[PDB]
Amino acid sequence: TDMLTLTRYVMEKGRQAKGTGELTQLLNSMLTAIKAISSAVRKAGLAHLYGIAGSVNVDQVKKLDVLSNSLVINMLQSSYSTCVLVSEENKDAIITAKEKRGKYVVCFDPLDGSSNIDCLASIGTIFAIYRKTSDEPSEKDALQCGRNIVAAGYALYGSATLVALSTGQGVDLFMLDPALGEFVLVEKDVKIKKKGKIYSLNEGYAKYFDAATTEYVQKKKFPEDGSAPYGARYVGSMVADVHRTLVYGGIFLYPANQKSPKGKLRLLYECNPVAYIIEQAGGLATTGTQPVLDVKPEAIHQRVPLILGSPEDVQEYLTCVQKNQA
Amino acid sequence: TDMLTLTRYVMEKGRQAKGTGELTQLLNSMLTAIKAISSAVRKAGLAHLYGIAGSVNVDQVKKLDVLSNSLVINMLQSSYSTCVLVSEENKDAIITAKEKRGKYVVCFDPLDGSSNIDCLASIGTIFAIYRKTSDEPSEKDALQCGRNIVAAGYALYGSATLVALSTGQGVDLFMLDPALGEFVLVEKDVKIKKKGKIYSLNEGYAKYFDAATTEYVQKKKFPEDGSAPYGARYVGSMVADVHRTLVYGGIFLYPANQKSPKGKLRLLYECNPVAYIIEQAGGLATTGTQPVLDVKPEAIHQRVPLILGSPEDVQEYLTCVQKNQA
Amino acid sequence: TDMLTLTRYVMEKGRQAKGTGELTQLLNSMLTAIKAISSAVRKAGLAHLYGIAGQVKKLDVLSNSLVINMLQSSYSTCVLVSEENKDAIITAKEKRGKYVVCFDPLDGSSNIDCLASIGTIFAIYRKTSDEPSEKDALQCGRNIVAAGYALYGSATLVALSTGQGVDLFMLDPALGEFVLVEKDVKIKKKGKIYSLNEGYAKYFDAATTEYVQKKKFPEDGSAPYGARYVGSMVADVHRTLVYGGIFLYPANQKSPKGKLRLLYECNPVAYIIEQAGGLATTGTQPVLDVKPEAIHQRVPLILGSPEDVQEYLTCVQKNQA
Amino acid sequence: TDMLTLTRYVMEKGRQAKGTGELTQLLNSMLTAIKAISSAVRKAGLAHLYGIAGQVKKLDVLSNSLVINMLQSSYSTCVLVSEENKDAIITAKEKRGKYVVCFDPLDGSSNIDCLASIGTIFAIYRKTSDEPSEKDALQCGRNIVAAGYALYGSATLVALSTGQGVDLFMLDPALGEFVLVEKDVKIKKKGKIYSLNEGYAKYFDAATTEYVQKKKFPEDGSAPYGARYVGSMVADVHRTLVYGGIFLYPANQKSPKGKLRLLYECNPVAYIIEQAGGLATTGTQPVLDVKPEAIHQRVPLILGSPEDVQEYLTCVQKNQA
Ligand SMILES: Nc1ncnc2c1ncn2[C@@H]1O[C@H](COP(=O)(O)O)[C@@H](O)[C@H]1O
Ligand SMILES: Nc1ncnc2c1ncn2[C@@H]1O[C@H](COP(=O)(O)O)[C@@H](O)[C@H]1O
Ligand SMILES: Nc1ncnc2c1ncn2[C@@H]1O[C@H](COP(=O)(O)O)[C@@H](O)[C@H]1O
Ligand SMILES: Nc1ncnc2c1ncn2[C@@H]1O[C@H](COP(=O)(O)O)[C@@H](O)[C@H]1O
Repeated sequence: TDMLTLTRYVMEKGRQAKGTGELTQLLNSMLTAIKAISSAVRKAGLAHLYGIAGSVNVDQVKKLDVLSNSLVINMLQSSYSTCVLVSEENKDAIITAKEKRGKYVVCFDPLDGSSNIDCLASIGTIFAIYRKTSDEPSEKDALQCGRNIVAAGYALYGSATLVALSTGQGVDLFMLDPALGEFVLVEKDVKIKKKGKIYSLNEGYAKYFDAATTEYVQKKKFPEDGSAPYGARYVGSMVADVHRTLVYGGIFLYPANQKSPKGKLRLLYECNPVAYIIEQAGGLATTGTQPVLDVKPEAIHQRVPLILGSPEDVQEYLTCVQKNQA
Repeated sequence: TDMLTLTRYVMEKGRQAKGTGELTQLLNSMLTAIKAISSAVRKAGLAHLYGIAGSVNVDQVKKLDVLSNSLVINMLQSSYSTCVLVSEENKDAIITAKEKRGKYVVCFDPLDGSSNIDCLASIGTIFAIYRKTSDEPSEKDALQCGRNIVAAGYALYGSATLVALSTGQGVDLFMLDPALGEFVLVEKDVKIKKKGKIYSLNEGYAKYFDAATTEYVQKKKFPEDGSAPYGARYVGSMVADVHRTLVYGGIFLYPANQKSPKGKLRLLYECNPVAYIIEQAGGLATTGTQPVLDVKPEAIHQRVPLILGSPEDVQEYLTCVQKNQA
Repeated sequence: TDMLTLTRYVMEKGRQAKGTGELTQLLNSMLTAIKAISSAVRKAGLAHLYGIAGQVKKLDVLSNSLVINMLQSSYSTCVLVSEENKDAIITAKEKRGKYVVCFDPLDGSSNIDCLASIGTIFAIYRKTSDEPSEKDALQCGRNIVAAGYALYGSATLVALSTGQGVDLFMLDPALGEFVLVEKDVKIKKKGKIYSLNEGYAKYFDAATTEYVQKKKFPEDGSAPYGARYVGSMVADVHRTLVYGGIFLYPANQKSPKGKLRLLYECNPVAYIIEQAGGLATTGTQPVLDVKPEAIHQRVPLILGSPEDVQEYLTCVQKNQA
Repeated sequence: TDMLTLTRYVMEKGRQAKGTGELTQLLNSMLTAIKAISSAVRKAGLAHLYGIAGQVKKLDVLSNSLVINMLQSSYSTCVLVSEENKDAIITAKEKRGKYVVCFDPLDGSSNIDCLASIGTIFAIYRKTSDEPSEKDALQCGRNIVAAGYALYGSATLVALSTGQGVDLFMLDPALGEFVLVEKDVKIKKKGKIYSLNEGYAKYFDAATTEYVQKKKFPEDGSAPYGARYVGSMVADVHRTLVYGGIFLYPANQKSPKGKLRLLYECNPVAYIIEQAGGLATTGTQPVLDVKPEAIHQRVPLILGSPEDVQEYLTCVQKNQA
């Protein structure tokens, strides 16, 4: 719009929706936590850890995970908009104190890729928000199909910090201006290319691939249609790879394999949110046998296979799947 | 040391070397340009481009390349330490005005990976410094073998901003604390693992690989020794992939292939600097037929094949090479 | 209370007010302008001005353009008055909302060179009436819906009131958000600091002369008051709020109407100081009861702890004839 | 001149001086402390203090620890005197170098609450002699090798002299480097602003009373001087440098030795103002000629444009008997 900033944009979307402001507050809270995480990821205050004032305290990765988790939980609970939270970092669902209870359920991965931090890989934060439809709040309120998402997004802490957000009317991209302290709208209603020229998976699991994955990858490298082989990219940090898929097209895959027969990536707070973003941008996201968003979750840390991206590429993959299962 | 900051560390290394301060000034200048580039890469002032004060000006990639190039050139020339500069962004060598001429030659890539910027991939800045040994300065002073490097390094603008620097006594790592505006020493005398478990190349050129590359990659995925296959990673941004190789071990490759018979990566300002860092950290860097640092440059934008990393992995690759050439 | 950030706090107050979001958006817009201004004032990007890649007037103009743009693009405004513009700015019809904003985008900027604390001051009115015009900005201060100031001092602070007291927020530049640091601040009943430019002593009226005399030479055995005068209105007004005492820029022979501007300096700070339980007077009338005649009108200003202002007013009334 | 950044500028001056790098490292250490302090003063990380993840005394202590640590770890120092420490701090023998540094790490911090401009002040001496001790910090100001101040105002600025005039640098927080903004600054011969706390009028000596009278009521038909008093020494001293005039904290009946501290407030600013072509006096003696008796000794301070200080001194000499 003319709204420029994420704060004004979200407020205005909430006015158009005729919201009571409960979701707008939840979204403000999440975005504030994301700003705080960006600052920490970029290492503001590092000199103090290394003894600049005479005090040396040097698991850094574990600390940043705890801090990022603590930022998101405290910001969300203090919004007065939540009843249940599921975090990648916590074994059990976290039930909001009765005094601060609202309507919404949030599933999130506060710092995805933090294992990679030591090599300074792009990392990110992923979230999905549901309405508690349902008696007293419990983990069951977080076990809703991805079709029920009200809002979802991710933050990528890369060369710059970016947020992808959808509330159901397409995908909008915002970049953090650190001099201002605000996210700025840079692309409205982003759409993925119908077909790409990049494929993204860990080919070190080639020995463990099903026949479908083997066939598909072989055709990316050795096409049978006279075209140039696809380029390969795999950062190993899910948000970086998914975001590149969104902006450049192509396909990203973490399929089941012999060692991970149900996949690796987590349904509630990795795969559902990114599937929603990708579908909202005109792409496809599949387990290989059904849309990610149609999977009925059985457990809050359930794993699923994930294949997503440009619709023509995901279709070509699904073709290999059907053919090799027949 | 106790030096804590890069500024004090470099000064003190220059006092121990008994330098006149000319190289210390050159290094201060480069690091200042790197700080300025980090700020721009992270998008400080973006809101002003998008019309916050009423003024909208929205090729952004080309601009950031020009700015990064302009930062490095002006900072280096104004140091009074340089006579010749070679930049990735300029066709010809840039000869320093006589009034500002010093002793050193600098080869640099001011913003490597900038093509990827739109997907927020990690990007970096790479440099190598030589002494003009040699009549009037010309591009010939930049055509020295990598064995003649006096200092070299890279900046990685990733989840945080980091500098790897060597002046010939090993590799030291520094992280930018943005709240302070200084680089902080985080690891002194870093050494690469003797053997890793990650291989990093673009397997989309598989159709174009020589027999050696094909054999090596097949053995990473299908080992013949009872071990687990290697993991694959390839960001497609050279500094990100090289830095991960340094900190985690393994191998990174951009070999010659049918479409790029001399390689893709540039000898003077990509491959020489990273080969020097990697060798200073106890690794190996080869063209496949000789050490990168022994290649005698013929032209300032010459390409070379590059294979580098943990010594046992690079040896295993060189074995495939020798065997398949025999 | 739990809300922590100014964005959440303002939003929650709007929800409590049962607002449509129009004022909330306007406040969000102003606060974004203020963050942009703080960054420029602290000199972000200065190295680029000094040729790394090969003016007080410019910063005045930038700050003015920041505020005008953010406010117009809120869709919440119909009329703006700026210190920097001769005439009122009437918002394009497509972007029109119901609020009128009077502001000084960078107060104190003539003294930028000495790095003195400087600030941004604003007051918001609901338009009453009829096609928009200057007259819509000529409401008395009693009609203010919201007002506040940003001080760019050792840290950046905002003081804001929407009619329920004064709240103080500090910018955390690492987060890029204002954090609530004090709720419902109250000025001391009586302070121990007086603040005016005594370099105009030669031109003071008798009441002012008498009052300053009493501060330095008290007759009741109390310690004399300390003196402070930064010469930057927001810094002096803010110090008076937090420490107490009195701030004065009265009329003098050389400035017979006073110096400070009613619409976008005096009314806003008066509103804050009264919301905090202080007094704000021209020496004739409460500031907030002055009926404005012109958009750049000047008035005298005496404000602060109520007991100190009442003393001043006793001196004025006494010397009247 | 071409050097742009303070780090390059200081390094180049050390190369011109044919230094071994010891002083350069010390300056680098101090400037790093100052950047760390500016960031804390602007309240980076405040949201974490207010519970986002679930004190003026603390900032005094942090600033003090920043400076002590950076200076000790330079390997350039043998003795430090801080405003914050009773006793001199003797550097561990392993880290000892030849310089003695007297500093106020956060001057003005008692008034942090009102967000007043505040600063950091330092002076550096070469040790003369013999095992290190307090006595090594009791050199007169004439022996200063380098001195300066950081002002944390609307922007962060450093004023530095190493004996060749005064240079001014501004922090670009986007780059994290100080940028040269003025070389070899010279104070005006005569200014138009006087700066003191006239709340002590009741306790002034006759010379001070007479002088202030002349500023407000000149007898030669000139306009009276304007008054400014921030109450923060670095802000008032810096304004006097850039705009001219006079700054006074003389002895009075209540503070008979004066208030400001010789080693780490008065000597450093005197050194800067004299290097800029101004005067700095106790009213008895130039500050820089005072032979210090004790590390926390107090002295009167009058400084600024030379023509204005000489007028003050004429008033002092005149009223002596
Ligand atoms: N800021 C917003 N942006 C987009 N949709 C919104 C917003 N606020 C509310 N909505 C929609 O309105 C519904 C109810 O809002 P609420 O009353 O805030 O719970 C949400 O569940 C959304 O579907
Ligand atoms: N800051 C430094 N760190 C490491 N080595 C240095 C430094 N300064 C100088 N040297 C070494 O001393 C040589 C001459 O220094 P220069 O007189 O500064 O040209 C360099 O070419 C280096 O080999
Ligand atoms: N964010 C807010 N904080 C405090 N009061 C508000 C807020 N928003 C609205 N109000 C009150 O409700 C009125 C109507 O708001 P609006 O419907 O946005 O024009 C305003 O003029 C205020 O008096
Ligand atoms: N960075 C510098 N800037 C200006 N003068 C300096 C600098 N470094 C050293 N000097 C002068 O040379 C002397 C010796 O320096 P040093 O050898 O480092 O102790 C100092 O006491 C100064 O008078």
